Amino acid sequence: MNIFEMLRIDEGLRLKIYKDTEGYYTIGIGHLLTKSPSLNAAKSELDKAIGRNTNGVITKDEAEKLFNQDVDAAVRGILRNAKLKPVYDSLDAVRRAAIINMVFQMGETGVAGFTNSLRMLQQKRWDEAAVNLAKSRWYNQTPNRAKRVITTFRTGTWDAYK
Ligand SMILES: [Cl-]
Ligand SMILES: [Cl-]
Repeated sequence: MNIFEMLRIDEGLRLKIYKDTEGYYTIGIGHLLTKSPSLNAAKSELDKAIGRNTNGVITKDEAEKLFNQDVDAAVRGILRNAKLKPVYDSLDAVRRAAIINMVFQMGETGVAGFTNSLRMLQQKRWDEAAVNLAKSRWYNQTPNRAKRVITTFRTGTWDAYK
């Protein structure tokens, strides 16, 4: 298992514009298009992102391409972030995947906002961090996915995904 297969399980794959759990226009593997309510604003962003007139539909290859950019940007954002970098640096490879997953879903700002949990992860207090991570809107809104990520942090194995 690796970051790519992990996120592909959590986000799924859709070739036509859809609405995410929050109601925002998305496509492919969890690629947010816009928070705007306009389907037209969404198609416009889509065509801008792909470099062609898509009419709201893309191919598997195009979806995978957006996905490769997004994971890359996720990793680079963590490494540039003064709050995240130290945490990331301190973790083992499995747990690094867990924080990349959070960033991909909620953005760097969001994760950087989990101050207490980040401090607990850095100190390697696994059980305590898992408990604090669960007291969040994130956990309440997408409990099945949050549980998987949390278990990954608690155990340091890919069990939740097997
Ligand atoms: Cl883009
Ligand atoms: Cl969920």
